[PDB]
Amino acid sequence: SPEFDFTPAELRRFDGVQDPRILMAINGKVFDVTKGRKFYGPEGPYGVFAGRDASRGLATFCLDKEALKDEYDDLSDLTAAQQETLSDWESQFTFKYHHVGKLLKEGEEPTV
Amino acid sequence: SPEFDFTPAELRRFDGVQDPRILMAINGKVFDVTKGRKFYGPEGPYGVFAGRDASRGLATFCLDKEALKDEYDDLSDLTAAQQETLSDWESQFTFKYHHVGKLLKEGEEPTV
Ligand code: HEM
Ligand code: HEM
Repeated sequence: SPEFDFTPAELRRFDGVQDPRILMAINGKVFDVTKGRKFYGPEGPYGVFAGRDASRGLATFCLDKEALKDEYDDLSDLTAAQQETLSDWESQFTFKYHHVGKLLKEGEEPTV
Repeated sequence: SPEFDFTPAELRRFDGVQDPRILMAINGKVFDVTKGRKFYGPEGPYGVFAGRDASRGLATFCLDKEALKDEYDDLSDLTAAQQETLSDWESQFTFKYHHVGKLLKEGEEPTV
């Protein structure tokens, strides 16, 4: 929590459609990617990640919507390589976008 | 069959490892992608497609290995958009690589 922590269910409405803001989680961190609407908007190539935990899709290079989990995604089955890929993506989003807070894991308590 | 048609089981060994040749199917067409070993070899980024029907992975933009089907993949559940993507990929492989023959669908008889 630099600002506010979210559960996955709480993140869903921030998809650029139900709310003009687009939030997206990568490796436990929620980013404000509203300025990247060309990517994450409803007509964007990566719109499947809007309001979602994008970790598994980014880590495995998979845009298939049916591959996204609805609630909590335990990433413990990712390979070493997929985990390294996920970390690379996290670094890029950290550089480019505002970090809003944590995506809470199941049972994890909020901060601030 | 410009040369030879394959079932998915017959295609498997052409992965650059069990055989130096790498064959790959896209939208029912088998291509010789041996010259693209930098992509499809065992250390390549797209090695998951070597000796496989790559149609679903290319169409849905998904490199996740567990998403590949082992035998015949009925593509009838792809979306209109995924089908258009698959066609785009087919055009590119047609331009770049040698077309060997058909990937036989289940029950489909060989030609020549
Ligand atoms: C042939 C396949 C792909 C190609 C050639 C490609 C190419 C690109 C290019 C050129 C950019 C930069 C866009 C720009 O700055 O205008 C980009 C950004 C990006 N790509 Fe792709 N991509 C592909 C597939 C994928 C897949 C499968 C994923 C995720 C599962 C993905 C996720 C992303 C993300 C998250 C960005 C960052 C956009 C941002 O700056 O926030 N891409 N890609
Ligand atoms: C951020 C994600 C991605 C980026 C930036 C990206 C970028 C690229 C680039 C730059 C090339 C040309 C390589 C060269 O000519 O040296 C390429 C080729 C290719 N990409 Fe990706 N890619 C991404 C993800 C994917 C995914 C998810 C798939 C498939 C599911 C994919 C499939 C392919 C294929 C089949 C080629 C053709 C190689 C050939 O010429 O046979 N890519 N990509």
